[PDB]
Amino acid sequence: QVQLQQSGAEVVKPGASVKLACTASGFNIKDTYIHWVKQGPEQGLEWIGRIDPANGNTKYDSKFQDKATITADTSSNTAYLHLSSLTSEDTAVYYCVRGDYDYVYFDYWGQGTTVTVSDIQMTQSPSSLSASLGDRVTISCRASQDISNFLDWYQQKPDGTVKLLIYYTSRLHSGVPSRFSGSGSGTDYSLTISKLEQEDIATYFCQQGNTFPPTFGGGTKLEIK
Repeated sequence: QVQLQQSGAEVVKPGASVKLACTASGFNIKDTYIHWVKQGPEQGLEWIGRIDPANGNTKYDSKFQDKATITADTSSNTAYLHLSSLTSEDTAVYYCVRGDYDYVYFDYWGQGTTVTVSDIQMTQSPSSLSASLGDRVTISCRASQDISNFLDWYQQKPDGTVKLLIYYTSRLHSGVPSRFSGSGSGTDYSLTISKLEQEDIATYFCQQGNTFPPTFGGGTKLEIK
């Protein structure tokens, strides 16, 4: 089955560089697009860039064009993120992710590599909430411009696991229970969990996949009390 096994954490000094790795298994990275996503305390989830491993063609968010270099090796089925002249600002978790339709959606995520150094705006509401077992909760997001239903939802568990929940506003990813549903159009979208279970404790993120570069909302942390 699909795996994205990411390299171990890096602890480095300011001004150093690092090269993170992710070894895929159960599929060939030549058959998809491999992306890298930064999760830092300061800016949340930010798409860094991607590579088409079949031809090595890369694209980047301009914010990272001097910081990040993405490469891939089809033989070893491994993708890489090189980060140059590191600073405190680069301290983050770096996710390697796949998406066979580029950034329309990110259907599988690695576990994230910690690095410790010693444009459509998406907004989500609420930023956090506490609910009870069996409750119904609705989380919303607003895009700064019309994204024509190209809106995805991700669930990040406390252990760092990130999964695709819903894509294209309302389509459930494989294995996602019926309790999750999505709605909206234009700029305004929502995710509803109809009967909350204890396993739903997570941070929920939206993403638009319509407009280069893909951008994420700030997250909604759901707790159960």
